Amino acid sequence: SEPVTIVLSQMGWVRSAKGHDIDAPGLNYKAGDSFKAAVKGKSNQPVVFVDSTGRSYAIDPITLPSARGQGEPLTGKLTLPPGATVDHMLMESDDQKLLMASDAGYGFVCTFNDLVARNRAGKALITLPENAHVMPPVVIEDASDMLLAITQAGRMLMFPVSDLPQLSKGKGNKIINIPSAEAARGEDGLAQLYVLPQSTLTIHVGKRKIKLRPEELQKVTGERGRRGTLMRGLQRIDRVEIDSP
Repeated sequence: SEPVTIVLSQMGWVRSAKGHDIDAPGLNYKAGDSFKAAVKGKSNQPVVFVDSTGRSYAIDPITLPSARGQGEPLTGKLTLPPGATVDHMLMESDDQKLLMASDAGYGFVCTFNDLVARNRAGKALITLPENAHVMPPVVIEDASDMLLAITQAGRMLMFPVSDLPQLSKGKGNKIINIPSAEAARGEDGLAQLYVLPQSTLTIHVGKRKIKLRPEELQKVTGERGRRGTLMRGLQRIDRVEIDSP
């Protein structure tokens, strides 16, 4: 057991660097490639990847190349579905709670252990509806945190993340109501999904700005699976700043 940092590149190449202090964007990349993400942990814990089809895969860091060199392709280690990409990387304690979801507005709470699939083809973790995509997984820091969902149409819904049932896999249960045919057409969908503590969100769309303190977020609180509250002009969000005590 020794501290490691796993570094993922834009082209899907990985390596395991010794220590937690490395300059990951400053590493050597192959021509046309560059930094995407880094996670940290211990050499005796798995690193997990989630692909664009909702499958998860675990790799033992001891099998990965070191910081020197340009890494090695994930396609040499994982059996990805045709056209799938590796979009997300996690390294957490076995029992760490996570929020998994699709942009059709369905999801579930699980633990990191539920993502750990050491076989080459990994595990079907989240089932995606027609033309749906995986949301970025969210590490749940406190069980009493609030889930905040914002749709492509500009509706917002907030409720305690404990309200969302825990599962080990599947489609999940409804987070926010988005009509399924509309989602399959790409006409609406879950655009942003957060787990927040007394947080404030500042959201920009071009030169328009809205600031939502706890007072304002109380106003979009509602029951899980409701359609949420429409905010005029809250479409094509391009900047979000979350200040979370």
